[PDB]
Amino acid sequence: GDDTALTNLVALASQRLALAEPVAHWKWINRKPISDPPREAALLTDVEKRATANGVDPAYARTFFDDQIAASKQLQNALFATWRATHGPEGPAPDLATSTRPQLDRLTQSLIAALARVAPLRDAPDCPSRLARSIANWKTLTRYDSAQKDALGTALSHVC
Amino acid sequence: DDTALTNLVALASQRLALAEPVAHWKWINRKPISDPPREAALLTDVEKRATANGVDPAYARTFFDDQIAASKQLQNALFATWRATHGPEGPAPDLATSTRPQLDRLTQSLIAALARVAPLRDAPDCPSRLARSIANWKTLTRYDSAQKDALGTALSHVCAA
Repeated sequence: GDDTALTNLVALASQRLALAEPVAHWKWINRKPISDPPREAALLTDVEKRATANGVDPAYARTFFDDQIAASKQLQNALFATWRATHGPEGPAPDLATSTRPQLDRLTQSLIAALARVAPLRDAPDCPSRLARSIANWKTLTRYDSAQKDALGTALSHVC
Repeated sequence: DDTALTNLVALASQRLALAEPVAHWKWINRKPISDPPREAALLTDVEKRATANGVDPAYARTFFDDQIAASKQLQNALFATWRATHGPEGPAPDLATSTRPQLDRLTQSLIAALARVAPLRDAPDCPSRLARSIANWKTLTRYDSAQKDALGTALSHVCAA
């Protein structure tokens, strides 16, 4: 049963990671930096607020979202290197402010709630085994590019 | 485990969420929500991919009939909302280079996800397990009622009953 809680956490982490490409696309075109320290710190404060409210350990949640932030930057920088080595993506980027950013904000709430269901299981002996099974079951469905699959590991590296 | 259903719900919801940028693009460009030749092409492709993946072609086709119905339901609900006030602020994501590639990837993920759900299609407790996954997911993501209603449409022929 708790397998589904891990499964949902994996799915929502992948979903948030998929928005890294349109972020990177928008920054690539507009020449804005991948690093945005005041926006990251604002996300981590909001995470601590929502965590405490939903009865989640804030340290657990801050760390998990450290990894969400780190996985996102990892994928964005890999896309920049690919685009430097060849060419940027054809077509305009979705508007960061009105299209992409609202989808990222919705996922903060979703991930907090998903994490609250996983949090009781976090110390269980079979947590890592069941998580790795959920991760492999997801990857064989969606079959994303290797750079995205790579950052998914970072995103989920402190669940257990 | 019930992870097969859980993954199916998540991907169906992911595909349904792309109906907003489809609707937004069509609202600016005044293109009709219904696109018979594009739909029929999609369902033809779904039947051919299902065979490759060992899924019953009619089961996959019906499931994608429901994905289309759910998308159009949501898009019409967004149009009704935008008519009452105004459309969205901000430009629409490009349908051809931004939204449709995401939709196309989900075709293969959904077909593979459906293949894992197939052995449960006639299981006596399939409907309640599905309904449980849907409710679990809705309480996580908290989309508007139009989208949540359309997600029910999208998953309405997963179980035989």
